[PDB]
Amino acid sequence: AKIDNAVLPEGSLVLVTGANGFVASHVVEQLLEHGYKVRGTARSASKLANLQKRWDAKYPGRFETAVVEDMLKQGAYDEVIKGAAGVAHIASVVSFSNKYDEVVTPAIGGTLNALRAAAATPSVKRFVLTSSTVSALIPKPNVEGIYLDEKSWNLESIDKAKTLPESDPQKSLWVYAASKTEAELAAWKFMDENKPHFTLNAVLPNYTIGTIFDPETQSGSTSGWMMSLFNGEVSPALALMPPQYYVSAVDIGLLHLGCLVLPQIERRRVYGTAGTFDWNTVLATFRKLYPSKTFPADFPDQGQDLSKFDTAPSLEILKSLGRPGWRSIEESIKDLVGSETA
Ligand SMILES: *O[C]1[C]([O])[C]([C]OP([O])(=O)O=P([O])([O])O[C][C]2O[C]([N+]3=[C]C(C([N])=O)=[C][C]=[C]3)[C]([O])[C]2[O])O[C]1N1[C]=NC2=C1N=[C]N=C2[N]
Repeated sequence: AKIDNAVLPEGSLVLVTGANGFVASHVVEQLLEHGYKVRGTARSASKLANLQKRWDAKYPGRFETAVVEDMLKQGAYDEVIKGAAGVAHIASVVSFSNKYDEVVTPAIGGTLNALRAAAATPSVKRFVLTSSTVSALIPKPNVEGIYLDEKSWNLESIDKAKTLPESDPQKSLWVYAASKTEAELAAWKFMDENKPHFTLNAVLPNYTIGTIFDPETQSGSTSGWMMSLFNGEVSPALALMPPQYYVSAVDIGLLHLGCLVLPQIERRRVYGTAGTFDWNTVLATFRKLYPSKTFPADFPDQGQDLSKFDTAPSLEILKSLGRPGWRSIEESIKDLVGSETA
């Protein structure tokens, strides 16, 4: 098909964990769009019901719901991984609890449980892990000299995630960062120690903006929080998010696809970082898309993100898939909130 020399044959089955999630649903969408069959897991079939209906209508018989109530359970993937040529492990703890135990441990456990299943399944040749830019750093507004590459690790989050008092408003963020960081480190360590017969790549998105396919049963994650602002809600949690990088949900789906099928992408940490933004650029975009609508006034200046990311593999993947360059923030936000038109 489109993808020449794809490592996974046309129509191959890909297992996507936590398929009812926001980012995962976009990864599924892109896989289906490219002719691959997908078996997506969710803690309940009901959680995927609306998305199943969407995909059955758009991609008849290409998506299959698979129930995995406990992603940490021994043998959890024995049945659903059968025949899969690729695996995309996307599910992770996003409760933003300040409890290191309820976030970090399960994050690592879920990651290794999926990796072990893949290692035990000869048919699996490619594995893509959804990490995050927080596995490299927590944004530091107005700070110069920050360049993140594939060797950048958020080592400071591991210590802060358990040294910071619960009163620090960034506590849960550091715990989440430690969970992502330790989970990804564990994945690469597993690869180097066990040397399984599949290739691993990780996608590290920053703030993912895009269409929430199932508003009914999808909270939306990052995009859901942005939608709440669109609807006029200004939550303090929103203030716990500093200026950083955005990335289109469409592009994140494409990066996962590239990691699963492009031959030139192996053992890479692919940054999903299109450009910088802050809540005021978001509000500005809202006002541009809906000139007649009332929106909250600008937030106080929160500085700007002066960091830079090594996006070489990301750009290589996008170009190889025929969608070169990053989708703009205006188009990304429009994918989420639409525009004033008729
Ligand atoms: O169930 C659940 C779901 O499926 C998931 C989640 O989803 P949400 O919430 O939507 O979120 P998200 O975001 O999509 O997530 C996914 C992934 O990705 C990542 N990231 C993201 C981003 C943005 N968005 O922007 C960036 C970066 C990165 C994260 O981290 C993750 O990994 O999941 C699931 N879960 C939860 N919890 C749990 C689960 N499963 C199972 N178990 C448990 N515990």
